[PDB]
Amino acid sequence: NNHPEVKIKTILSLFLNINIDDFNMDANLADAYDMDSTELADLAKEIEKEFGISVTKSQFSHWETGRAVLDFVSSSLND
Repeated sequence: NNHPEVKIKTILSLFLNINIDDFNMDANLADAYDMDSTELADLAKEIEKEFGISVTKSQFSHWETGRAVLDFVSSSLND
């Protein structure tokens, strides 16, 4: 539940096959890391598994950057 930035940075780095200290949390995922629709859906399934939360397609469509994923997950865990 705590240090959620480091966990999300780690998850996104592993998912996108990027070195952890090369990952930019404020970069557009589609532009910086060539994220497509299929991958974003797959990322959501990993987030669901790793944190034990639910994610609709409407919710994860707004995951434009790593920071959007972080802030969604943080508020989802507070609920």
